[PDB]
Amino acid sequence: AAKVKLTLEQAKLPDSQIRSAGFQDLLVQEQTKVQTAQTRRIDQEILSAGF
Amino acid sequence: AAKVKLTLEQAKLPDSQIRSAGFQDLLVQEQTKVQTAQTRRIDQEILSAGF
Repeated sequence: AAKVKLTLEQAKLPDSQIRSAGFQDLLVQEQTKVQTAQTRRIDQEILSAGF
Repeated sequence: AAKVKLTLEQAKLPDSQIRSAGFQDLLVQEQTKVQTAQTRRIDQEILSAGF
């Protein structure tokens, strides 16, 4: 029965919690980082052209 | 039955969630980083030529 409770808790919390949190965080951070990288590339190109 | 629920949750969340999120994030970040590296190389070459 103790082992059963181990299984119950591990199934309930870890899988779904990690899925939701990791998916949302990774997607948002990846989109923001891609946009920031594009903006930095544009700014570096502008500075190089001015130079 | 508890073990069954463990299996169900682990299969449903982890595989598909990791697949989608990692694929999208890695592809976007890699493309942005490649573009930024190319732009930085161009800017460094311009600065070196000016020097």
